[PDB]
Amino acid sequence: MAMRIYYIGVFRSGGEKALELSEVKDLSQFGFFERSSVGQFMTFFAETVASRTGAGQRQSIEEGNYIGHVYARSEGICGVLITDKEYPVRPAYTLLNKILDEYLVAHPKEEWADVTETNDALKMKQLDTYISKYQDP
Repeated sequence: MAMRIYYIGVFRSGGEKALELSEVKDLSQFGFFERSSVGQFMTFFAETVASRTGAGQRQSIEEGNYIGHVYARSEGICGVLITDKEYPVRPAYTLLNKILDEYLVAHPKEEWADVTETNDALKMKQLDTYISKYQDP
């Protein structure tokens, strides 16, 4: 029923492991008490599936009751959506392509290709909106 999106993030596919450049979550579905551990899980889960994903590869990893939709583009970045196990796939993949197309336009490669960490100029504000908007397709 309630097909939610708990996380959306953009990573830079690197060697060691992907670097999260911009992220947003929606933990309003959990208790105020555990929104700390749940958040931590999301971050770790997102990074884990971003590092596992090769360039030009799209996959959906199942972890418990969540699903990590991830797509690593050739240009070097990788999008990750952590939604409910039964969140509609097609809509999910369409959002990843939207986020990735827009991010690649907004932040040229030289802005994040060689950064040890992320910064404000590498953040994507539209996410704040996309995570709420695309809830329950």
